[PDB]
Amino acid sequence: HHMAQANFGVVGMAVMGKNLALNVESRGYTVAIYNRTTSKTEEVFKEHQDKNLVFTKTLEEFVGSLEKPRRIMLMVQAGAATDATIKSLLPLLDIGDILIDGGNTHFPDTMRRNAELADSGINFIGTGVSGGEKGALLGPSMMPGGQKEAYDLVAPIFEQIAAKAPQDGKPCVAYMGANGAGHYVKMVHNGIEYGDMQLIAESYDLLKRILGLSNAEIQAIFEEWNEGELDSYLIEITKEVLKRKDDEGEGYIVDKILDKAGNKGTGKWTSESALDLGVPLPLITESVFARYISTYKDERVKASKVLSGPALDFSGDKKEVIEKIRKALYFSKIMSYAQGFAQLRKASEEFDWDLPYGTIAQIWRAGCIIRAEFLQNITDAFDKDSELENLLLDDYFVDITKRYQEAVRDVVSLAVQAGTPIPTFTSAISYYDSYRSENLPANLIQAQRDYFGAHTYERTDKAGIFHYDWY
Amino acid sequence: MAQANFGVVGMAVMGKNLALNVESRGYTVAIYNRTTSKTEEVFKEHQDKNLVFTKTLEEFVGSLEKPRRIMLMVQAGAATDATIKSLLPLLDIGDILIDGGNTHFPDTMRRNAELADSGINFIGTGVSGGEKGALLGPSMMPGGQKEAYDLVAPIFEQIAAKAPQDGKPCVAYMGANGAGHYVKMVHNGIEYGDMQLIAESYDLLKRILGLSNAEIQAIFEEWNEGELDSYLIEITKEVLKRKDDEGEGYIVDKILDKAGNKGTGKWTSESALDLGVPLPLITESVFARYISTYKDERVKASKVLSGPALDFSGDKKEVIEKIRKALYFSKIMSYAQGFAQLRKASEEFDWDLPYGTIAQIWRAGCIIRAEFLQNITDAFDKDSELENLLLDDYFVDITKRYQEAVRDVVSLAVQAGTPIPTFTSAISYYDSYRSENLPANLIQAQRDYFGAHTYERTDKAGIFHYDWY
Ligand SMILES: Nc1ncnc2c1ncn2[C@@H]1O[C@@H](COP(=O)(O)OP(=O)(O)O)[C@@H](O)[C@H]1OP(=O)(O)O
Ligand SMILES: Nc1ncnc2c1ncn2[C@@H]1O[C@@H](COP(=O)(O)OP(=O)(O)O)[C@@H](O)[C@H]1OP(=O)(O)O
Ligand SMILES: O=C(NO)[C@H](O)[C@H](O)COP(=O)(O)O
Ligand SMILES: [Cl-]
Ligand SMILES: [Cl-]
Repeated sequence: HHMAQANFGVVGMAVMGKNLALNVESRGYTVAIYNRTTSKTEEVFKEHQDKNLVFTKTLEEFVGSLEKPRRIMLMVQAGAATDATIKSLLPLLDIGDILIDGGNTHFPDTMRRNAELADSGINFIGTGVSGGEKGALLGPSMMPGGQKEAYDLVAPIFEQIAAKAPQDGKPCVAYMGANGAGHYVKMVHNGIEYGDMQLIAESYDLLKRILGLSNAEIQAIFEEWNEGELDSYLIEITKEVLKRKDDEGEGYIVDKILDKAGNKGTGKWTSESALDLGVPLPLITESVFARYISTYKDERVKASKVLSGPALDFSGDKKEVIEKIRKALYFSKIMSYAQGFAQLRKASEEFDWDLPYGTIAQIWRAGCIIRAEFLQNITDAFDKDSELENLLLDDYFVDITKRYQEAVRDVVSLAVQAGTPIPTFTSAISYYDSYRSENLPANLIQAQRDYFGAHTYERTDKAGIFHYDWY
Repeated sequence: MAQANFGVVGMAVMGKNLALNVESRGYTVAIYNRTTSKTEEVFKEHQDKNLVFTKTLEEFVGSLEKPRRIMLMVQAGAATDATIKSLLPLLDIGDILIDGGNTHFPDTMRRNAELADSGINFIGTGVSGGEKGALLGPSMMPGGQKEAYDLVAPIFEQIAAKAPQDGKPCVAYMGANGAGHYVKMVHNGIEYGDMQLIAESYDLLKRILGLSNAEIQAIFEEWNEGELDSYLIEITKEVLKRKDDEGEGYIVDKILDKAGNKGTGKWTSESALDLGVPLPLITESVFARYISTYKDERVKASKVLSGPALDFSGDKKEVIEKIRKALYFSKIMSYAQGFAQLRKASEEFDWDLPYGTIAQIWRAGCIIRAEFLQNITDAFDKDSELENLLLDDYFVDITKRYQEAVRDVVSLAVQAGTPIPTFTSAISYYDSYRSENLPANLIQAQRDYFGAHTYERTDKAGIFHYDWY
């Protein structure tokens, strides 16, 4: 009927896949659409009659409608549903065809699928897609990994549909590396997001609890902060939510939202990889635990009634302290990214990916929630030295930490004395102080392990493995 | 050769000592190790003991009286898997196989399911107390079929540490399948946490107060006489006495600050992430080990990154006491988190874990033996459904009285530039746990704004989405 007339195909007609299909079509392509439940495909086709969408009813029809080598983007429920969909497509495909997974997929699944399909001559591109539903329609940030030669055939469409960085128009997409490299980078993006949200939450909490600032006052502070080096979309969202009235009562909606952070699911993934890899990732991990502890609302309400803490009234200079919190925020953000890019470095070694670090920062500049102006300084760092082990060692970040650390320390002293919980700010300064310590007290830990366990140790003065007679 | 009442596989530090423990209780004990020369050493070094030297697995199995009791003390993972695989076909119905290693609990759960109808009794057990614990009396944490447990309970009780308080064996039934190995993992998590807190205390005493090893040795010694009375504090004051065996000065000073790990602390944090359990202190202590392995980077970074170069000008005695208070307070935070994890794991895997009993069997033969373990048991006696140790009267009191000193230690350390990831994590956890309201409301607003994720409200039931545009 429409045999081999479609340039590209999308499976999954929920909002994400639907929007991606419309995005690709709008760039001047005929797009085959498919969904397990046909009514949803029918609904998309009917409402977008003037677009070059090919309505297909079966997988056989879907596959038949596509030019070879076929380019097929899966936008289906992660896990079992993606494997079931892959399994359904496989008999119908030809050698050289290209499957693309745009779901929020756990990278080992992508690595497994990629290896299995390669045995059948089928290319597999696991792609991180950021920006949510609006990003899918208008321009996502994208992180593809898979066979390079297959990806080069997909790249022009991705570069067309991708978000364009507002500073230079560069598309927010690039090849990440083989197999699961793309979904790995997307995972780290999502960990980083968790960290950035907790850091802002701590800033808001300090302003509210210690300085006694109103929602309107706090809105104005974030606005002003966003005009400087902190310039980021999450801070923009923050000052936007602080404006809003409760839709079901007096005051502000933000004050009526129950303090139980959402979901579980996929947010732990970055932390779990860091643990597997021997990578220090304390900031993002504190952010995950901060969400978990918020879900323990009932216990916290009970605990608030029995446990004691300070009842301090702040008497210092508000303006001075606001600026100090601004410094602590940016410093702590720098700690989290340094840790996150160090994790990417280790993962790259472990999986042999040659991850393009500076480019990663470039493609995060638009079409994702963590977009922020300082991503440029991360790119400059890796432009200067692509083998940079850690961002903290780059001149630009060295200067910031030198000048900003004093403020962080003060902020930590103030918040801790006042009793306001700051797990990520405290973790930030602890990482800074650990990373720059030539000697850490892990010599004592090693002595203890050798004492009870005979685990042996290394010495400071000569090569070799040693065991002490403690008895 | 069916002379032997009990068999041990794995003749390294733990298995050798366990074998000798069992033999001392008036048994003849079969010994096996994959490298035969190791078995030969302990056989030769202990000819007065009733040990049976065996060189092959068929001989090992043959030397045991039926129903056979075989305990494995082998390297976790593939080593243990291959040993059990080689061993199973040699075994008879009614035989008992015990995995005493630090096996990742899911492996044990799988093993238990696979062996459920083989006629071979399987027990996965945690063993604590280190090399001397294995010899003189370990804490044991067995899981599996209750019927299987009952078969080994008598001999487990004989070899187990006995609590000094009441003489009770430091072994009890943990629960089905992998429960015992799960409890041991959490035990090690807590252990990592306390070891990092101790290292931070030592770092503060040495770097801020400028104290010598003898001075710090004496401090920990005095601390161990009070409520800080524990195995880890005891062995710290022992370690700090020792002189270098290959040169001048203290051995502790000649040990490279690169902490090793064999997976259990990592596995604890992984499980906490999986279960939705906030476990910041133990997890921070794992990352603290990780960052110590980045020695070359830290050496480079120390020459480039700047920080405070301040000189403590205050009263040393007062600050030492504040560190003591803070160390005890933070030790409590570590256990409270470990037990919160155990509660969530018990519910997830339907283990009905005996929290109070767990604290009891940790009273001896145990790396994490602490003075407040009885108060942990008292807390669970009072409320079997106790959600968190911090809600118990005994712990309410300590935190009330000690929280001020913690804030002072954190502030002093942070201004000085001395890294305290677990001390800061401890006060953060305390301040978060007691906050009726956290700033997660702002996070929920951001998520609804960007991704329509929805929220709950403070003032009414149901789920809501705001029209942000
Ligand atoms: N088991 C399965 N096999 C094949 N496709 C499946 C599937 N489970 C879910 N999907 C597809 O994947 C879904 C989208 O993934 P999702 O679960 O992330 O969506 P949403 O975010 O809207 O809940 C739907 O497109 C679904 O097809 P239907 O519209 O027919 O439900
Ligand atoms: N890959 C493997 N397969 C079978 N057994 C193994 C093994 N790796 C280790 N083991 C056994 O399990 C080990 C348990 O000790 P260990 O490895 O934790 O400490 P140590 O380094 O002191 O031997 C040893 O008993 C070992 O037997 P060998 O003496 O022959 O090494
Ligand atoms: O379980 C033990 N002792 O309690 C073992 O010594 C274990 O190896 C200690 O943990 P680690 O080696 O990961 O530090
Ligand atoms: Cl590939
Ligand atoms: Cl995003």
